[PDB]
Amino acid sequence: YSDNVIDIDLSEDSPENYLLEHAVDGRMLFPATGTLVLAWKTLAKLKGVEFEQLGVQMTNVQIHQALFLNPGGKTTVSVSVMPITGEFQVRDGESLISSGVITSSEGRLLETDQHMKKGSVLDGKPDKELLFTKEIYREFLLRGYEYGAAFQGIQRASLDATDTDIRWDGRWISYLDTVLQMYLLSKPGTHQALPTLLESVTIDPRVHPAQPPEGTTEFQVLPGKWDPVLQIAAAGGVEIRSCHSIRASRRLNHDPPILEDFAFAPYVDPRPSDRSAAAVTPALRDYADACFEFSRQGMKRWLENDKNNVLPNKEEIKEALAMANKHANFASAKATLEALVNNKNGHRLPNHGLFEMLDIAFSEPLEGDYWDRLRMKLHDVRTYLWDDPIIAALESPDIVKLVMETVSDNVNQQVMEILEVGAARGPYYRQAIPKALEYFSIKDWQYTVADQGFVEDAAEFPVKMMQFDPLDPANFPAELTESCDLLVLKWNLQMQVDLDAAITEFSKMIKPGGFLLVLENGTRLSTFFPIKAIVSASLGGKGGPEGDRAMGCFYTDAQWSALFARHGFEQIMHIPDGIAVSMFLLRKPFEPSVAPIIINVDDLECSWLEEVQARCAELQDSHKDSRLWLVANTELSGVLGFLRSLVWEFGSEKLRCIQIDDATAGPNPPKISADSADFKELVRKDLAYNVFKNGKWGTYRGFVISDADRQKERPSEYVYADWLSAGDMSSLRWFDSPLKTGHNNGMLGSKMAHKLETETCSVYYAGLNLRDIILANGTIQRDILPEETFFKEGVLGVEFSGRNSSGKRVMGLCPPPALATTVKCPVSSLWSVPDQWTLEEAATVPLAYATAYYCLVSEGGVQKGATVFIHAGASVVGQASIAVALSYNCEIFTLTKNSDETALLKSMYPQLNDRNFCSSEDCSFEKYIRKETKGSGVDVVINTLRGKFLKASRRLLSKKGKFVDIGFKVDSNTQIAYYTREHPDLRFQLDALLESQGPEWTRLFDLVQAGIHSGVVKPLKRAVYSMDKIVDAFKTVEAEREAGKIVIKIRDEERQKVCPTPRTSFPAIHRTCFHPDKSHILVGGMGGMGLETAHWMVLRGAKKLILTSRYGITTGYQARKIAFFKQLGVEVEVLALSVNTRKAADKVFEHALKMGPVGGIFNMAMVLYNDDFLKMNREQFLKPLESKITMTMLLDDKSREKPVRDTLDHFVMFSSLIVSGGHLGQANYAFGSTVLEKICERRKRDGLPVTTPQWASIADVGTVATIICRKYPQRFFNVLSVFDFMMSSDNVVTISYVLVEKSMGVAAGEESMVDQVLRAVGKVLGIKDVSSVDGDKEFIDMGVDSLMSVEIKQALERDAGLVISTKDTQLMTFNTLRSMVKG
Ligand SMILES: NC(=O)C1=CN([C@@H]2O[C@H](COP(=O)(O)OP(=O)(O)OC[C@H]3O[C@@H](n4cnc5c(N)ncnc54)[C@H](OP(=O)(O)O)[C@@H]3O)[C@@H](O)[C@H]2O)C=CC1
Ligand SMILES: *P(=O)(O)OCC(C)(C)[C@@H](O)C(=O)NCCC(=O)NCCSC(C)=O
Repeated sequence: YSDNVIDIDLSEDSPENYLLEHAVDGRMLFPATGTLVLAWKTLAKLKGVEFEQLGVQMTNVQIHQALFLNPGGKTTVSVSVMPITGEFQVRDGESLISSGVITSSEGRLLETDQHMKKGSVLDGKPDKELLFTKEIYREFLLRGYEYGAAFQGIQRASLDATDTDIRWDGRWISYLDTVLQMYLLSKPGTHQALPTLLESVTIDPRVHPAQPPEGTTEFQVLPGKWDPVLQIAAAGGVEIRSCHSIRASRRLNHDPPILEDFAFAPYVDPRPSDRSAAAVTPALRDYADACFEFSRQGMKRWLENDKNNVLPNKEEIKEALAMANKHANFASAKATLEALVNNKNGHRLPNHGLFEMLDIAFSEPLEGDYWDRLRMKLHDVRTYLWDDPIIAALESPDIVKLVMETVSDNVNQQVMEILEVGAARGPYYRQAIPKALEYFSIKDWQYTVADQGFVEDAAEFPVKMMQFDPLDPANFPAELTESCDLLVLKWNLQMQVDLDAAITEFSKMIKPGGFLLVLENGTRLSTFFPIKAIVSASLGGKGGPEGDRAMGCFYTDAQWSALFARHGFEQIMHIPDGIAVSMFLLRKPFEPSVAPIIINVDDLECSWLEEVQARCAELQDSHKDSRLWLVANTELSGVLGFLRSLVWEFGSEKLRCIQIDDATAGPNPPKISADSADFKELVRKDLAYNVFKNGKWGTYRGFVISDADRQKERPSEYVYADWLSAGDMSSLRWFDSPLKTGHNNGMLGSKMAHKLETETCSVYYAGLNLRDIILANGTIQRDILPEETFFKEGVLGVEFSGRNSSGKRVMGLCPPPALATTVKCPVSSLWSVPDQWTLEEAATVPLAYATAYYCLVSEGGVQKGATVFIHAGASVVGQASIAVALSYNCEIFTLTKNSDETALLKSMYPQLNDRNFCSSEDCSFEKYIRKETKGSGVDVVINTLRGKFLKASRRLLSKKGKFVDIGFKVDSNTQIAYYTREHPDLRFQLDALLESQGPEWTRLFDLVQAGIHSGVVKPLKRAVYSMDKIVDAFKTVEAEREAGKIVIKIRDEERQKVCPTPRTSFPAIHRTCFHPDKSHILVGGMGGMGLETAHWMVLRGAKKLILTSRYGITTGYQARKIAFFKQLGVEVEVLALSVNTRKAADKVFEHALKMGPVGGIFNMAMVLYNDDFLKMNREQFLKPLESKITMTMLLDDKSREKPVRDTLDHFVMFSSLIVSGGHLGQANYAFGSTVLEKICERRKRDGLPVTTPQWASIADVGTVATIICRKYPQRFFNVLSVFDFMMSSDNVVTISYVLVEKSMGVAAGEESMVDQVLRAVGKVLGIKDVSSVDGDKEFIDMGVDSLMSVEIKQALERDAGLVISTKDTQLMTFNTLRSMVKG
């Protein structure tokens, strides 16, 4: 000698550790079939039998939450099976994780006879007609389902996935999941579907084979079958009937990718159009002038009002006015600058810092204790100068990265040593680290700050503090000699009395081949002086041959150059920010002792491989002064990426580059040839990469693209409303609409059967219904809508009012998205606006009355004089129902929230009296309605309320009475009724009718048309919201705080009645779309990236694909996907040829033009031979070069002639990060990739479309099928998210790579529970740094969805003792979050 507390041991060697091998987007969930084996093992205990000798049949199994497993942890769950009836729970405390009805039995329970099949039907088939375990679980991985070797049961399957071979290893949770995978494998797609309701599961172990013999290694495989007629996935002694799932937002396993623009930047004196030029916008120029005037007059007032003579450096102050007037009221100065500050015209500098401290240094009363007193006030607002547009113009992320990386390319060590002497006055770590150094992956860095004392602001940075006087040479610690590769001198070499002595000592600290970074004032030297004399104590700087220091510290920019040049310093970069400070990157000259060796690389046929190979072999045998110079005087040449890869195996101490771009070379092309003039200048600087482009020497650098630029809005003619993140109403934006191509996305599958006639109408007003709010806020997934909308771009908006193609005014309902600026409305759904309604009023009529007629006349069959009960009389559907019922001469009973709604309805309908209204707050209407109707009941009920109001409404139904239920938020039991066909689902019927537009719709169309003519259909009261307030409008609909219709105003109605709509553009976010009438060539599109991106193009509009591969279809994965595209309605064609000759190119474009005009050319072909450079012969060096040189050039040629030039829209050439960072062994691949990018850059020069993605590592599909160069591989769904941005952008080459960290690895100190949960809860929301976000912003404002709310609530229980409700996690901030744990 409740009913079962079951514990799952997730330990190192526990038998249930395999449950960790079942994840979904990194998170580890408890399988949906684990609640069946838990109820089946609890009924067996209840019946006193072994669980493997009991035959059960679970029905209507539901899953309400998801247990979140955890490595090395114990999770408990309580099952409870009701003895007689058979109702079971899997409760996990007070929260339900699953439910259903388990009912054991003895007779036969299995419906399908698969339990008798013995052998496998997938025998003797070719390998191209079969899917193996590698290919089956590549498809699941793409959708987020990550299964380990334990859950990888399906060992083989057919192309249609009907027949499979399932491994039987004796683990039932694993086995059942491998049978549920059959249902998953039968619904190809790209979204992540989470099972929620298994209608009928039948497990019969009596017919199942026995447990495998102990120690077995060759587990037997049972045949499996999928039955689409009945939706039964049967295998062995298991049968899972109809299952249902819900789309779930895919979560990013890693941190967001780092997008960059691989662009050329000049070294010295960049022009305003160059990327290394200081970002001095006209507004900043005005501020610089504005601050100059305020400083100057404040300088003069200082002189006059200093009657106490308590102003130090007064002689220096006087000199400032002398220079200020030479290089040229106080209240007006404040007025002008204050106007600049207080203005909010969009053109607004990030902050106005220099003025504020100048004001603080001028507004201070001139009394005793001035010098020391004011020193403290400004030292308190020192940050204002540091973060100030005027100063942060030579420290913009572009320039800082250029300095740090260009130094890194030339430093021939593994650790980059930096030294910022004088980090207390002018800090550079706060800019160098977050903007340039944190992105380093191939090279390590070691920052070291130094000043007189402790640098307080450097406490939080990964720098090393050092104590030594910076402004006193001859005492600099001798241990600093040859200690740094880079020496930063931000506002330091101006405060040393003898700068001639200053750098002489500094030049000894730099390593041989090191650099000096110098940032000093060089212009408008009277602007920053008011706040310099009063800080600096010994303002006694001595002059020199270059002149006399301005005031006593500064040297003019042209005189800084003279000093360094005189002392033997080569200017590497001299970016002369023209407003104030100027930059100087200097390196000591290199004097070679052996003649450098130049080798021409121009040839694209690699006729130079042998010469380069021999010299490269002689590198590590010569002087330290021997250098190999690979040169090239052509735009098309892969020297820049080729050298990067050679350095990865030979070191950067002997390899140099020179490339001259002929197209952009200036009037005087550099004549680099052995003993030349220009060449000798390069040898002295000794820069690893020298590129002559746009007329100046420079280098290629990856400039970061801010996260805000990915959502930058640009004008677009056709736009539509969608959500950036599902389930968020605050994420609604306007995207580019596919209607710019003429057609509408989603013409695949069912939508291809109904060939409706459509009219292209220009939307003027769009009405918002409660159907849109229910979809936007995540209350209902987009899968509940008719299946014709599955592939549509959006699902928001149905009704509208605008002008058809002829200029006539119209209104009507169309399949979504009608919340756009152009719609293709079927001609059978278009009414005409009578010439008395404004288009604003017509936007309120169509759906409200179409639903009202459907409910009353079409579904309830209302008759004259019948009684009707309408819920929510104040709603737009409710107001329409009252109007229609009144026209039918009925007795109306309505529910109103408050008295204001009653007042509105009585005024709107004078017929209604107070007797016809009730209260929606409590269920007292049932008594009143039954009494007032004398017990006969109501003939029709239009029901929207739920719970006890729904039951009460049904009980008022007459003997014939009809119940029309149009509520959206149905209960789980009600939803199962819809699935079971027990009840009809009428809440998405207007949507269903509009897709078909059959006899049932035409009845409503005629009804509403007659209603308009007879005066019953009248416009409703409305509130108009501008397009940009779309988010605000949606919230107002959801709140239901006031009665009325909400219509978004797209355009302005013209005074005429038949007039063309003017062409105008709307701000919108990018959304790439492909013309369905054009043919897209995907060269090498049968690979891993090509097949999964071709799917992406199909969803976005493409319907004519030509996939070319060297061999054609050769595997079961390729044959299955091609079959999927063709079934959808795509006109695919696989060509088994290689485009390496003109004839092959002609063939490809003969087939392409046969399908239709060419509208896209992609090249994802790749053959890679990895080996050591010195062990490559020519035949092996040009292996990758065929697909990346011999292919792109031929494709480029055909994309320049007619008719391809005019019709072509996209020209994508996939590249690799090897061109930007280099890699070991793939020297040939680097040469091929670099030439490919130089071809793409040429196209951009001629104005042709071009896009060159540069990926680092792609996870789900590709050659990876983990951490390379400290770079994580991207999930493919994220690749296509940034790929979309790449196409809709102006740059040519974009770099996308995911960084493991910026040092997190081996770095942490969390301890208190009050912080342990924060990182967990912060991680759940996808916030890498919890403290970064606001401590008062509600979680729903961040976009807290469900599953993400479930995890937070479950995480609190698992991590602490808190038990909260999901209703609070969406209104429960970070500050209140931290309070609960402590309590
Ligand atoms: N880790 C990654 O996945 C990365 C990918 N990239 C780029 O992505 C692109 C594709 O990646 P992936 O798809 O994984 O490469 P795969 O090797 O996965 O597939 C490459 C495809 O190229 C096709 N191909 C090769 N040569 C030719 C040719 N001469 N004519 C026609 N087709 C050809 C092959 O078809 P067959 O097999 O029939 O010859 C093969 O299916 C490549 O260009 C690569 O540079 C960039 C960075 C990293
Ligand atoms: P919101 O949309 O309210 O979230 C509802 C959720 C939590 C998703 C719930 O309805 C649900 O279905 N939870 C997940 C069920 C589950 O256990 N799935 C995992 C096993 S199946 C597998 C392939 O993931």
